Amino acid sequence: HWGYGKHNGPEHWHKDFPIAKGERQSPVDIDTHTAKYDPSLKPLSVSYDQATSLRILNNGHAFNVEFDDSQDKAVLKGGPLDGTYRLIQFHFHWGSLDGQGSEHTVDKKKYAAELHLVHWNTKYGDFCKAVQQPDGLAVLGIFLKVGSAKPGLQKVVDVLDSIKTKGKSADFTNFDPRGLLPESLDYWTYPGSLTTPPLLESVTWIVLKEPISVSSEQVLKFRKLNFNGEGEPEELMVDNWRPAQPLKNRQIKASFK
Ligand SMILES: Nc1ccc(/N=N/c2ccc(S(N)(=O)=O)cc2)cc1
Ligand SMILES: [Zn+2]
Repeated sequence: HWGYGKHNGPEHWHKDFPIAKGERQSPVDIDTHTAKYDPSLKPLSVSYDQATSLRILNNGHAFNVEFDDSQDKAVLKGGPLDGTYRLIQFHFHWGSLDGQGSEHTVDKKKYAAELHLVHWNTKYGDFCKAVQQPDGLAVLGIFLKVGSAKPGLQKVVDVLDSIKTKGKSADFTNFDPRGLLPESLDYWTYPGSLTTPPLLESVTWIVLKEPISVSSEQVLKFRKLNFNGEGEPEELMVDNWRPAQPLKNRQIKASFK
């Protein structure tokens, strides 16, 4: 029953998920002047050449593009990470207006949307075990600004009509997530959590400094999705983002000088 409305939104989540008020919750504001360059960080390696997309699903909170994670086909390594993290899915969070929609903020700036590429640590064997571990997941976060169109997003945009309502899925094979990345892999990193219930404190966040540009027409099509199921009253899928949470006893590290 959790969601993003007045009556089931982020201010209510703590009543069923008490970890909502925990010590390593996400997202956070990234204060760029306070974040410190870390020389101990190794080079970040995004290896998506053999990625195998399968399906796209409207789950009632966002849409997920799902991948075959039964082998090391699309992996994230290096940076703050020990070992190999396998891509399982990506999704977005976005706003009702271009001035909001991101989960992380940068010096309090909100972007129009945020892309999350979700990976699990292969030392734990599957996602279900990994999500219960403090180093179980790595989420690569990428900001979206409204400007020129992102060509590699268009195949996602054009399938959204077929998954308008909660519980609808469609085939989504042969999609290359490399087309969603910016040029630079400069990043900030900190230990955090899932940004939706169950809000588990199992995520190493890696947030790219360079946003990608998407067109107004592209984000407008995100906003035509529905939170509701088929034949229920229409509630547009907009503002599916959690606001920034207290940083508490954490340091945000930068990969770049
Ligand atoms: N049992 C269970 C149910 C739902 C789960 N959700 N996984 C999610 C995966 C990634 C995100 S996020 N927004 O990338 O932090 C948030 C949730 C995880 C485990
Ligand atoms: Zn997310």
